[PDB]
Amino acid sequence: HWGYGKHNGPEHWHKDFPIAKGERQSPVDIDTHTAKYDPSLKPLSVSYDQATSLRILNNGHSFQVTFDDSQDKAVLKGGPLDGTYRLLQFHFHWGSLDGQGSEHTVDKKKYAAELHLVHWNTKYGDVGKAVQQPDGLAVLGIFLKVGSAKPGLQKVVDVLDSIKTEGKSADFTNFDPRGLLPESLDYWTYPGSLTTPPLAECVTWIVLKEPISVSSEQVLKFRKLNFNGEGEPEELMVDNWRPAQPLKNRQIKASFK
Ligand SMILES: COc1cc(C[n+]2ccc3cc(OS(N)(=O)=O)ccc3c2)cc(OC)c1OC
Ligand SMILES: [Zn+2]
Repeated sequence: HWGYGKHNGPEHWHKDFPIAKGERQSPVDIDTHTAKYDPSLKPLSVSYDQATSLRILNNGHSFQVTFDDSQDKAVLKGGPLDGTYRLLQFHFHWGSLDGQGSEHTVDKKKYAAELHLVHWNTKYGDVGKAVQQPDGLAVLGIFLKVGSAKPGLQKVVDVLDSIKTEGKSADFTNFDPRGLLPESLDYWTYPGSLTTPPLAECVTWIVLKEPISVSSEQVLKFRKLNFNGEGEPEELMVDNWRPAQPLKNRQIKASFK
């Protein structure tokens, strides 16, 4: 089964998921001097005031927080998007060291982690249908750098003890994802894919320019999670990131000059 090890990591995924070598794979390096400013791009509209978080879960490749997506409560619209996209979950990718961990890079610069807020296009009725469509998902990507603590992340950090190993989950209600956003919503956007299997090419990526800062004590709490299930050999959950993929016939657009 796929993972991030020497014998089952990203260089192996194409054997089980041939689309790994496709035409619009993610993540990519964002070359800031060749991205094109597009003044026709609208500002993002993030409406998370009514968000309802449900559960936090160790799925063996990351941890994720899931939201009620049975109504239009927490939605994303605007930017490069047509229509309304509902927030489903968020999760992180992080490194073993502070110099790596993000999936996207900016001028080859790696950040310590990357936050993905996953949304699906309500036109398609359910997330399983949306993953089959070129515009089915919109993932909002936020870089993390190590510096001052982010207070809005601490309630995530404090519960990770209870989901240390694969398959553990816990109630995680009343979490407000607005505490994870930078002050600016300036962004880059390009058409791309899921960065884990099944690697479906169904994603409009929206990558924010402005990182958020997190403290060294916060990020190293991420590094104490396990890939393994309970009662197996311990293998720390670090470096759960896919390296940058060829841009091929794609243009990265910027919302800002
Ligand atoms: C709600 O979770 C589901 C996710 C999915 C597929 N899915 C959605 C979002 C994903 C985001 C992913 O990560 S990322 N790094 O590209 O943002 C990786 C795999 C994903 C896979 C299918 C489902 O069946 C209908 C689901 O219902 C349980
Ligand atoms: Zn992700």
